[PDB]
Amino acid sequence: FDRDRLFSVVSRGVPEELTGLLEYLRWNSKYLTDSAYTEGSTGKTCLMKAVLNLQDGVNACIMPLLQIDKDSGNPKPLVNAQCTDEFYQGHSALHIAIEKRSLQCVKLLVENGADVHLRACGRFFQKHQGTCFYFGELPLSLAACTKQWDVVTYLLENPHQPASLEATDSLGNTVLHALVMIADNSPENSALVIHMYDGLLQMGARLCPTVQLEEISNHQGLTPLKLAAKEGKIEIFRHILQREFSGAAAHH
Repeated sequence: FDRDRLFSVVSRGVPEELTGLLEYLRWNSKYLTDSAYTEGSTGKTCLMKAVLNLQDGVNACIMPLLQIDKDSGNPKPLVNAQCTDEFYQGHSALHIAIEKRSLQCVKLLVENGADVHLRACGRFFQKHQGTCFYFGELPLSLAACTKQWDVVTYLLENPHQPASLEATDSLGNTVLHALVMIADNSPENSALVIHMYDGLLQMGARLCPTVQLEEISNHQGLTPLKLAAKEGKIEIFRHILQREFSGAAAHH
């Protein structure tokens, strides 16, 4: 049951065609995370391939793949495999499910042991000069930047592995810093970014009541307010001030 066959089956989404895979793995002491079953250059797995081929948010090969991986006795769970090349380093199936805008797939991955804090940190995902795909590296931060409120709340609230609002990326950026980084003057985008920022804070009020999320400094010692100023994001800067003063006045 070779890699070519496997990648074909999972791309077409026909789980009946996985019959015999488990037995093959078990007879030959192989796992789906082995180099024989990944694309050499990137470490792309059959699970990543499956999530890349969602249709209406689903791929009926996903749960069977997870189940075969578990039954194969794999000590390095397929669900948490990450890309290995310089460009995609750290990208996981969970990241792809979020990129594909599939809450259903997110839930399936999370219920089956997906690590919600894996960092997509390769060059494609870094802050650099010009147009970036920087979203703060973290599944929560990705879901927030791509404006996926239902994914955000699920990541925060799920009983399996809740994502931490305090988690930071390779820059020391929280989701709040990531949002500042993608703020711009698109009136559409700006409103959505600000409402996401507020919704996260409201969630944090309940989920981590004693933590001042807006006081967390990144690797350059910048809070989201100071970052907004530095990056020239005037609208969110003003919003952050307005929040601070309205919050103090409400408490006073």
